[PDB]
Amino acid sequence: MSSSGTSITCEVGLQLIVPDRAPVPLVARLDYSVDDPYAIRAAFHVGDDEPVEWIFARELLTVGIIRETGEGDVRIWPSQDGKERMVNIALSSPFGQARFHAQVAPLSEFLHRTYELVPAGQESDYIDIDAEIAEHL
Amino acid sequence: MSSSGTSITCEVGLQLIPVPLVARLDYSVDDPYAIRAAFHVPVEWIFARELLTVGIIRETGEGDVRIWPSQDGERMVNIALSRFHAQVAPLSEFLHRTYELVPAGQESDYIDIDAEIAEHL
Amino acid sequence: MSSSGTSITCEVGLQLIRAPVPLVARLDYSVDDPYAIRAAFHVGDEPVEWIFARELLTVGIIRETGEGDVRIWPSQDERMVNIALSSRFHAQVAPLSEFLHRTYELVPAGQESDYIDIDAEIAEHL
Repeated sequence: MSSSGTSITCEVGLQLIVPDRAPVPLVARLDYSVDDPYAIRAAFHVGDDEPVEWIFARELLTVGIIRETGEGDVRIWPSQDGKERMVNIALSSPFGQARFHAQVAPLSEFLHRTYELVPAGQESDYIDIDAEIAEHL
Repeated sequence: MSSSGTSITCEVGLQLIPVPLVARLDYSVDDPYAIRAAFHVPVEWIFARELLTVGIIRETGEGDVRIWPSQDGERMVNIALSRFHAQVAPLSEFLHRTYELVPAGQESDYIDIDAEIAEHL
Repeated sequence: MSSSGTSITCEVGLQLIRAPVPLVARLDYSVDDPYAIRAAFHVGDEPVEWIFARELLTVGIIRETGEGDVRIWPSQDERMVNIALSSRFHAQVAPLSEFLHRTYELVPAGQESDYIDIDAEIAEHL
């Protein structure tokens, strides 16, 4: 039963794949907080850029490494690069989907660490604590 | 507010960021993950109960909804569908009542009952 | 405990509610994505796939509910279910209900966690 404050962060190498253009490398900051136990925040930025932050369900990324899935405008699916296992994340927009491309190992490792803090199915405990703090604040 | 054992409803003072307005929140065990809010200037928003519980403590969001806390010296909650401003005390009390009917993590039982009803129509 | 590959599919008659236009939708559920249901259909316009929470459909057959853009609610005609994404489908409950029952037989409501744990475990060994 981890402390109410616990949180983890890492950085992951990514590529922005654009239809009629070459790939653009970029680093994404992933983080997970036990106070928001169903979520993963991801801050993407290109080169010397201030980030834009996406927030989505942790389970969507766990499932998306294994099979094509999605929620609303987010869409995640796996892929191969010969032997190398990849995961693809896309934001849907009428103005054309943009697409991220990353290797599985680092995302998997990060997710494994999040599950060590809060195992799948025990998120409730942390929701209860959040509710309890609010009920005294 | 008022509780029936099956459904709960309350009214909460809000501001559209300022213009004051009253919102009607309600929760029903037959939709155990959801909270419905109804505004006036009527329009109904429906979102995950957990999103509001988490949003009182820290910035979070789902799709177009974004919820985050703030200070007025008084603890506030901000909801912003792609900007509402309200006191935490009333929302917290309402959420506590919903958790008394259906504790976090036991929503499944009520989903099972909804499925059981449907299998016979 | 069903195996990691288990999946079910069915076809369901639908109407897009102008004049009503009949169309067939392909629903499928996979234990690897235990909270989700996929919906795929076409008119004429190449196919399009929607993905939503299983529980949203189970709840929507009983009462008005929604998540983000999706909105599901029941109605009378024969018992009907109405689904309405934004940027209106009309179907009988019997077939959806039977399909949802089959999905709960594979993965009961509340045991999705086990299948998430397997998905994590596979990734961890890739």
